[PDB]
Amino acid sequence: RSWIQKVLEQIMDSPRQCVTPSEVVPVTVLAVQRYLLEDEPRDTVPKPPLYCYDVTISDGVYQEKCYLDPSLNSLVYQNILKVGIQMRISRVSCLYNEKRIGQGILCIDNVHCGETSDSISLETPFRNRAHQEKPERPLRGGKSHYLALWNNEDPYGDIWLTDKQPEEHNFSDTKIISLSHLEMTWTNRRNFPALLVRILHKSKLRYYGKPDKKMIEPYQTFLEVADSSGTVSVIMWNALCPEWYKSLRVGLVLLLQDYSVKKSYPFRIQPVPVDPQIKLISTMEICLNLRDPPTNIIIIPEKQVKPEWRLPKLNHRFTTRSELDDMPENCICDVIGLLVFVGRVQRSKKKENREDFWSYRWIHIADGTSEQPFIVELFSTSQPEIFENIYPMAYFVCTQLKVVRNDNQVPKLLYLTTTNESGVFITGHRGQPYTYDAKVKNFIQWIRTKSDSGEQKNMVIGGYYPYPPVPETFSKYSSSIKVESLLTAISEVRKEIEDLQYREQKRIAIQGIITAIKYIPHSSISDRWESQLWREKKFGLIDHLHYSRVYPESIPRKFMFEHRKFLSDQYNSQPAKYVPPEGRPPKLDDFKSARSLGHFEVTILGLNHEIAIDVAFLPMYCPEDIRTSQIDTLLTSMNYSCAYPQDTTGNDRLPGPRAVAGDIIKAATELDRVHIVGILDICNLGNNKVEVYLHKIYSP
Amino acid sequence: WREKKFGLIDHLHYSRVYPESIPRKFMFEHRKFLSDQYNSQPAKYVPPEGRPPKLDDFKSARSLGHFEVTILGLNHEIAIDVAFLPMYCPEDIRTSQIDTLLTSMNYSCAYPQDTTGNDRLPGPRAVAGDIIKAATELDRVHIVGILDICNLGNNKVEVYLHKIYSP
Amino acid sequence: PEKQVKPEWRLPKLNHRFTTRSELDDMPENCICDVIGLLVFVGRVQRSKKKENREDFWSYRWIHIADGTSEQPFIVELFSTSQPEIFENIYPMAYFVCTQLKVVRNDNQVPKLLYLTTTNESGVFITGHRGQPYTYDAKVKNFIQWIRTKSDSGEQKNMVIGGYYPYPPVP
DNA sequence: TTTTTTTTTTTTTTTT
Repeated sequence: RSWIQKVLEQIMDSPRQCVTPSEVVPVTVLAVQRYLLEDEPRDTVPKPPLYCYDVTISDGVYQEKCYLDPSLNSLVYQNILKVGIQMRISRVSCLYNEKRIGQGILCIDNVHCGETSDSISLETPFRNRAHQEKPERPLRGGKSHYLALWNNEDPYGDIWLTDKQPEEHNFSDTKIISLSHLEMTWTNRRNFPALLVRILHKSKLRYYGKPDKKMIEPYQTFLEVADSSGTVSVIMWNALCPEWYKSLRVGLVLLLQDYSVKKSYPFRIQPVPVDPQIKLISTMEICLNLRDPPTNIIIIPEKQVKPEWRLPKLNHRFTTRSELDDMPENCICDVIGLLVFVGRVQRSKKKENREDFWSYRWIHIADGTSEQPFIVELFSTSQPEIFENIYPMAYFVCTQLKVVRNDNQVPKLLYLTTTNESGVFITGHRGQPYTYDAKVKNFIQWIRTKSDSGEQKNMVIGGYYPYPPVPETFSKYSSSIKVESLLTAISEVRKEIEDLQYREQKRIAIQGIITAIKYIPHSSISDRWESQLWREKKFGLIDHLHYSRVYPESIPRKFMFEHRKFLSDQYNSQPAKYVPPEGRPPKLDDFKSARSLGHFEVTILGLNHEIAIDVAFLPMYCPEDIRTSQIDTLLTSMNYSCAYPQDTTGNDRLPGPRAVAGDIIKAATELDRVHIVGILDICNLGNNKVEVYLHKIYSP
Repeated sequence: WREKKFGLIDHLHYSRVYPESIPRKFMFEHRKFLSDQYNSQPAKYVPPEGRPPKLDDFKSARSLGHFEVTILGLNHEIAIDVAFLPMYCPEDIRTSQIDTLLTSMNYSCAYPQDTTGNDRLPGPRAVAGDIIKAATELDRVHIVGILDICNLGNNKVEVYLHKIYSP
Repeated sequence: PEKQVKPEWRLPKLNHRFTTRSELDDMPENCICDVIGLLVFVGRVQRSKKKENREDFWSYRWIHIADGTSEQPFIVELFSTSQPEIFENIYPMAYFVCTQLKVVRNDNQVPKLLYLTTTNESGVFITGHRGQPYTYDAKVKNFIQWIRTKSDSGEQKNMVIGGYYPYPPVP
């Protein structure tokens, strides 16, 4: 028999009772689906976690979906409870979903997540066939739905339908009034007639679901649509995004018929159209709510489009690196280029809610117009299939990129960022979606010229990439940070490390003195230096923090199209559901390191000589940068270009890695008893793998 | 019940049968009194004409009594005491015009009419025993109860069980 | 009060590890147990100096509790359990019940030593006729049955009180 | 005592 069935029979007739199971045999996790925790008593002092998770264990005989007790949510937060792990259940309890007629829900009250399972069989049947239903929904609570395991803007599950194709509708007997006319007469007329518009901007999803509120699929997406008489902001309400979101895209002629015109929202701004001729309507807004007969939205095909209507054409503000160099800040633009680098999918905490996160990742889009790549801060645009599976050597096109500039720092910062109404599309060979635009044709011409010339731009994927480089002087660094939180204590650092969540990144500043720096030939005369101060105070340290370890996934690795899937999966966000690995995968140490140096280990003794720490120094600058003076100092972590070397062909005479390592060690030795201000980078790679890499050493 | 009767987080008590919820045989003489008892609340006051009889001195139209059914929650945390007011008569049980003894309506959906003599089936005492037995059968069976809630003015709200769907 | 006790709380029931002399003969040392028997001897209330403070003392006295399960009596080292009314006024021919008795054993000596000792959380209760506080336990019922059998058989166990009784015998 | 941010809302009259 199966441990699942044994436990179920053991605790089936004692609902909501904590019962240690008779026998504990490891079970295999196969999925972790997240959803909102609702219908629980929030009066409790430890406010219930905002979200709860369902774990789909398997026992070799049957696989059953379990509801993890929210008290254990920290395990999923730190990615300890992965997919395909050998967890052992120490406590179990039953629970009946009164909103449904089914069986008990095995509740995992206590667990001991272990190691990976060598036998991950997804062919096992489901003990409770209700669990194996086509629409994958949460165990508890009416018509509940699942959210993306990490962020709230990524569509996830099966409710997100993608089967809305154009339909031929005859417009005879239809009025299709102009948007300006509607703006004039939306406060008097009763039956708002039809509208023929074209989507010009599609924005990310917005999850406004709150606990203990009678809300069903609380999603809203903002669409800007334009006709021959202006443009308006169209908003899709809950229960409509699931059916239409994955299908609606920019450039689709829609026929909205039964809508609701409201006064518009003052806390949300309407993006300016690419073509200024389009008159902007700001006093009006169109709300699309799900209706009984699904006719409120119709995707009119292009073939039916008549020039007589003169519908506005989807334009684009495509920009090239050279042009971007001359564009003021906050000047929206579009970028088409070749992905020559992709970074980890890091996460940041929303400033509004402490339990929500943004998923972002840095990518160096590049073109033939300049020698520097577009640095784009790619936040999730509710396009997980493209965002998660993005790889170098791909023609990438984003839609709405706000320009961000900072000239105070000596390394002038010029990186683009994705806006709310942005979009991501991967292009293939000649411009697939945007061939007509001349800039796309020029980019394709450059691609062909490079291909026939035998030149290939260097490619990288993943790694430790703290793009924003701290300024050259601590005063300028602190000009933005508050005085009370500017610095921390070497002792308090431990809590900072222990507070981060999956891929949450943090930057802290610590006051101390470099005591001993050691060089670790990383890839496959003096490498260690010790300070007399260290030899004296090493025996009187209260707590010597040891975080000078570099993980294999923090080393950027040169991309290889053949191992594309493996390389991508080694740096994406943790998948929600297990998927068996094709054949055997290679070793993450089997790929060449895009870096060009070995990592050092820096020991810092606090100003009071009581506490110490061991950070790891991971410079990303090549010796050519040293020779041409593209680095503020040898103790920094980035060259000014903030980009990896391209087709390195000039290291024949330049000092080798060992010479640069000796220079770095000597520079560190120059700071013997000097109170320096280190800038550390704390990133938690999940599964209790927190990397603490040094960024900059601000000397007096 | 004896095991989980004391650990209940909440216990609803809606097992009251208000006197105006029992159908009552119509007497032509107290026409206005009965109609005003079973019609919508007047807007303006109208003084009563004499002393009308109490509603509890009129013969009921129901053969059986009424039970107090307790429905424990599936999680053994919340209990509700609904009331049961079966409309069916012994004749219905004799000719089998009731789906089950725990149903509040008969197949005819009409009170006994032009009925002269009913002694074939035991009166409205043994039928109560049969209903109690039917409830006893479902000792620990998960069932679904269809409650018919109706607000009878003031703070009087009636919660009367309609049907007990067995697995 | 017990009357207010509801069975749904499922409060734990006061159990007891009642033991008989024959069973105690097979119990390892430091194995706490409970004893119910008939007091067939009581010794002086001797005193011993606390090892912590030189000016404090322990009040203890040896008693030979006995039952019908064996021919040898429970030798119990009864230290004071903050029950002076019972400890001071203990007499033979009384059904005696202690609560937490640690077993003490010494096999090095030829006269194998097997005597129980009162622990910190121990307790003393004198019982009357049929088990007054602990009637329900089957061992108490067996002890009462033996008492009645002895009474109706005209047999009375010899009784003693006080005297010079250095229990622990030197090897 | 401490403690912040977010959106959600459907519908049968007028003619002068």
